[PDB]
Amino acid sequence: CSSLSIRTTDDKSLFARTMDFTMEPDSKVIIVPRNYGIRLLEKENVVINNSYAFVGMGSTDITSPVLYDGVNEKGLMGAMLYYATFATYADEPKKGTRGINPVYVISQVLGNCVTVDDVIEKLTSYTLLNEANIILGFAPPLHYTFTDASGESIVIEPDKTGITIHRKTIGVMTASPGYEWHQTNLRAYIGVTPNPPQDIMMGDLDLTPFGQGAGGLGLPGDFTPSARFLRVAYWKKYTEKAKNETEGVTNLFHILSSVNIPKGVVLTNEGKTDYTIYTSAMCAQSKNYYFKLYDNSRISAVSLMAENLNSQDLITFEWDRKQDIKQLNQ
Amino acid sequence: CSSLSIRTTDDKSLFARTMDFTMEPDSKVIIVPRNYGIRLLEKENVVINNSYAFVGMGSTDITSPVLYDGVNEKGLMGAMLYYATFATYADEPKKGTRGINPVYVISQVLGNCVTVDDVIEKLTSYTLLNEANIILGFAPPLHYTFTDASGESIVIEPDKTGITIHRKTIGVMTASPGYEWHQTNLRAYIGVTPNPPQDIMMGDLDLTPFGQGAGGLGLPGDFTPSARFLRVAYWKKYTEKAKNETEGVTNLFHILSSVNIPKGVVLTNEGKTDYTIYTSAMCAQSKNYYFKLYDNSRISAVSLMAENLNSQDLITFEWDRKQDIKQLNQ
Amino acid sequence: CSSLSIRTTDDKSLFARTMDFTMEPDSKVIIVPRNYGIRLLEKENVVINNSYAFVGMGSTDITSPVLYDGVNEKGLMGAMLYYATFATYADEPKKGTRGINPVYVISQVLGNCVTVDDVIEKLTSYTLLNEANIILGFAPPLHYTFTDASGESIVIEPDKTGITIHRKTIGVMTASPGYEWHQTNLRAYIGVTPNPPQDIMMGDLDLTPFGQGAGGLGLPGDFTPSARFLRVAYWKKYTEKAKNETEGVTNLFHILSSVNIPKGVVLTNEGKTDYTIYTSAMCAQSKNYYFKLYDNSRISAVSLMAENLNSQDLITFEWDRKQDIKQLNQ
Amino acid sequence: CSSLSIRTTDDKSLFARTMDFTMEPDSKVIIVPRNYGIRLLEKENVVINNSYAFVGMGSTDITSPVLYDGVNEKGLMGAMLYYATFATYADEPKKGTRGINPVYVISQVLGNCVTVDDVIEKLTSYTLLNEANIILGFAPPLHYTFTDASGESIVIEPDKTGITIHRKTIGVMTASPGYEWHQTNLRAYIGVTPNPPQDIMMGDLDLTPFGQGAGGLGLPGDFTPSARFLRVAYWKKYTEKAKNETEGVTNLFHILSSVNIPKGVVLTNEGKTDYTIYTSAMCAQSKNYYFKLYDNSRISAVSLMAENLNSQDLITFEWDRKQDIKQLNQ
Ligand SMILES: [Cl-]
Ligand SMILES: [Cl-]
Ligand SMILES: [Cl-]
Ligand SMILES: [Cl-]
Repeated sequence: CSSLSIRTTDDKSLFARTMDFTMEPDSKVIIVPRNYGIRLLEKENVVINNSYAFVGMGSTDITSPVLYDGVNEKGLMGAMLYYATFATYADEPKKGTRGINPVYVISQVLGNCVTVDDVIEKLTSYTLLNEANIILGFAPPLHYTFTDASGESIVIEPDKTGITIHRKTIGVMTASPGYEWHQTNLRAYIGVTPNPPQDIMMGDLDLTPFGQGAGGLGLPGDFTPSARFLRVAYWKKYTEKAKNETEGVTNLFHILSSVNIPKGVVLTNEGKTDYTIYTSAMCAQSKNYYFKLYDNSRISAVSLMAENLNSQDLITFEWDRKQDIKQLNQ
Repeated sequence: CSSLSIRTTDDKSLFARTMDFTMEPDSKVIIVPRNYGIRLLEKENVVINNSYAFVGMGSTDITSPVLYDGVNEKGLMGAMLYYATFATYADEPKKGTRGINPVYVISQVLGNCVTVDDVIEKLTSYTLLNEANIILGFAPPLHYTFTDASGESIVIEPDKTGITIHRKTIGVMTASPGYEWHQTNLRAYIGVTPNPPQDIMMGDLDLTPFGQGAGGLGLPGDFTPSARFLRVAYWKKYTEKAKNETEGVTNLFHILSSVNIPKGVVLTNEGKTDYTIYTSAMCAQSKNYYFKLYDNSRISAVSLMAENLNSQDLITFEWDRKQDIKQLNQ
Repeated sequence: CSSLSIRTTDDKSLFARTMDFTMEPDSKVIIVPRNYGIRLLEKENVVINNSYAFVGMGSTDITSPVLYDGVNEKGLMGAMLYYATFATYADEPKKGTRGINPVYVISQVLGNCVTVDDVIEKLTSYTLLNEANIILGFAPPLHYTFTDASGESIVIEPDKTGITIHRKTIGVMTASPGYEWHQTNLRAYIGVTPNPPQDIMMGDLDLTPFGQGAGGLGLPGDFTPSARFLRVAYWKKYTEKAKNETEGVTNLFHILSSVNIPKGVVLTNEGKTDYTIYTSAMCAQSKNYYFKLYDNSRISAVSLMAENLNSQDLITFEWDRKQDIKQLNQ
Repeated sequence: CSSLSIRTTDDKSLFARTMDFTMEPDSKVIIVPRNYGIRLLEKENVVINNSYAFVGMGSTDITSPVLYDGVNEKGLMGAMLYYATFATYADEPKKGTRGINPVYVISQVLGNCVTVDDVIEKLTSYTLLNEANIILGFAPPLHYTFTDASGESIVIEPDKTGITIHRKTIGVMTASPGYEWHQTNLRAYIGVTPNPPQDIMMGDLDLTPFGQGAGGLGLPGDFTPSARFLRVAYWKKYTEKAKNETEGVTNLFHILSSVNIPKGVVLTNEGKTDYTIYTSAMCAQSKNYYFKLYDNSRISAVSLMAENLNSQDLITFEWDRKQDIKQLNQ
């Protein structure tokens, strides 16, 4: 997975992510209303009544809704992404905390926090535990990003030493290694720019670029988390600023096209195809959630505030996996 | 620009391209009917009557329709793409030939040819001339690709030495240098694969990848024509085969996502933004033409055979530059 | 600069480094005998008596010899290397420590320590201070590597948070960033191997490498400290094991050939050439010190033990900057 | 193998090469005197009298001396390097030519040519034949480079279409593909320079290089022939001009250190180590021949003109594989 946030010229914060994985568990757009109640652990029936309604992509396959990303009615945005070989969870909670299953972190935070500081305060009351789930069969190795209405972003990483918080980050996150490593890695690529290099001579030979784009020489094109981070970060820096919410969604999806993974192009060590199942964006000020799918390029949108946020039940929207082609003539 | 063709499992041939440029002159989908007539040179009133109707993207700003790419009623597909520093044209026709403006080549070929052999045979009675056009102010440096209904592809390059023809190619083309150079460059990257490298040790340190995608190590991520050719070619090789026409369009657009250029990421030496204006695909068997735009992710389609192919006038369809977002609620 | 250690199959440990800089202050091979004495600070009179004799490259331009690298009579080896933007020193010593000038660290450690644990204990007794020196005009930003006769290596980095010690490392060190960063970066390159990739097809086209060496695709060739680290580490991994001390020296100099910088190839932002001034190797068991220079490919050697270890003066050997070409005929 | 020529400030031309191979057939420095005579073919009796004496590295294991590279008494320099998958030889000579074994081309040309013009005229008189030899057991795939005393260089490549000649080249040659391919590939890397990139911001984060060297971002560091060509060419361009013959040798060897392959680092698909067996340089004006070996960094020199050029027998000099270490103690 890959993710970033941007700010528009009309003072709106937007966040977007690709979800890259090897299977499509039954996933849909889920609106969780206020006071629905969300479990902390799947093997215990302790429930936190959530203050806030929120909308995002997720699964209803276990006891409480598992949100992969989303935005709440107070403009807080966030996502869980993979963090293989780095994520570390405890067997028992630390003194003064309750255990939480890593897959309920987004649902719990979007249900209960407004600012990135709220999020940091909230997570001190919990210890992530090594609790499995039936969709995957194991606890996935995860890390977490949040962006609030102000545009401030944070990264939360369950490292071997404990929870590592990174404040006021560049608003880009992919997978392993840790955020500091990628932030440092950025420095090796500062020569990657939009501008062409000057012509040179070798002897009596004039040498000029083949066409355009030679300013990017040195940027990698593979789909490793470190390469994905570089592409999302550099193209976030150089893509034109979005003037409004629509341009924000459009631009986010253009930046993420450089990390969109076709089926077959990346295989796991077991030969499973790891691909971009969907791409989503969300806006803190409007509380609109947008998505497109591997099989459908047409962006769909769900407005959180359009619904009865005191509903008794979840409100869900199913994926349309048919390429939604506008016929201009028969 | 970047382009490729694929074959589906149900025996269809499709071809697609991105159009990368610094300005958007009035462009639209054009159907040219049979017996419309296409000029050879913009300054002379000699026309060739076209045997075949065709559809594609182009301009109606000069005397005859200028098609950037398209498919004809007999399944022939093709496109003109940039070829800077290589394209060479003459001031006067070679003896035995007529001159032709480089921008009229796709129109003439789609109007009169069925097979890739037909195209090769057809281009021998013409010399490309350095005639300007009002759309750009100069003759753009171009080379040409064609794929016929059988899936065979050719590249035609106006080199300093004369027209260079490559037959039965890999069905990928971007910009400069010439096709043999890119086909040779492929060999340097055969280690770019979907599969992860094996873990190693250094002393007592075990070293494993950060996540997935490390089989791609070495593939460049910049937008030079050589890097674009590599990415299209390798992702064409490893993306899952399309089962049908709709999977074809979807897969073509996923492979081209890797060479989709966001505005601001590539600047020319004049400071102009070079970005992916549209992405199109077309199918030899159905004669359907499909496109999406920088500002509009939803794919539209025009069927050539749905129209009156003996119509007197061009039939056109205008771009919809609004992001066509499906609203799932209210 | 770049550095590594290796172990031979006859149980010897060797260490080598390049010295890359923009000018050559008066440098030479220095033997410091036992009980000679070394200052901790230029501005204070305290002289620490050294228990052990040592040899290495260094300067005699300040009060006590400054060794850039070397080996002592107990087989402890070490070197100081650049650490730009990371090294940070204090104005005053911490409670219960003595201040030390960064450039006197190698002289103090070689003079008084045998194992890497000894080095770690010795350093707790000191605080590195921001004291300048006359050779450069400022306190240079440095980090340190040591390798004892057992072949265990450590890295000591004066970070913003305090002294960071890395134990039992891979025995490679260049410049910034920190050792943990580079050791993590190794993981992105585990696909760099001696073995060629298998042939592939694209359609009917068979693709095979140009020659040999394609297993290394992905490895960077520039002279940045991260690129230098990767090349030293991967080439350390795959270069044939040395069977004796002479092969050990030979192999070290071959591995470092991949990070040997010709004059003019790397300029600072003032346009000064940063080049490899010398390359040195040393062996814990023999106490031999070997070196070649930019202008002289012939390796020269100095034996520590051959000299009077109780000498009452330094013993120095001057550089021969003339290419030492053996004339095979008149 | 890798090769280049340079011109000194004092107007001397020098040429150098590495020899990279998987085995070391008995090789030495050979002076071939005038009128010694060189076979064209092993299976036919004709010996061609050589007008000129020459010196270089080679083999005496077959009928006539086989020189791998060398310089003649009129200042012509040249070498044969590998050209896998591209070299194409005939079964019979073309009408009007004599057949020649590919391994005898250097001896015949050095024995009889002065200028690159002469070399071209000479090669038009031959057809390279698919004749084997008892050193390898097969006709090795080869291509050839020559530099005359004026400093003009040519490349001669036995392609499938016939001999291809490239005149006044940049004075760099490695292995496959053909010279025009590599010369075009140089254009993709014109952004590889000695100078650092400017610092950038990302949000509030200031990004600066780790150290020095970041102008080189993009240059590959693997040992394939295309990567070796880029490193030799770019470092020939930016390495300071050699002021005299001795600096010329030193600089050539520094440039070639970037393509010096340690044993173990490159294996063939038959698991053989391909490594740099020797590195040689030669000077057209002095007719001095210089070399170092994998196991001995000290350069030896042979002067052609010092010998009796009308001697009846070869004059040879054996390799000294012992690392020739200057012992400084006394
Ligand atoms: Cl281009
Ligand atoms: Cl990943
Ligand atoms: Cl090779
Ligand atoms: Cl550095």
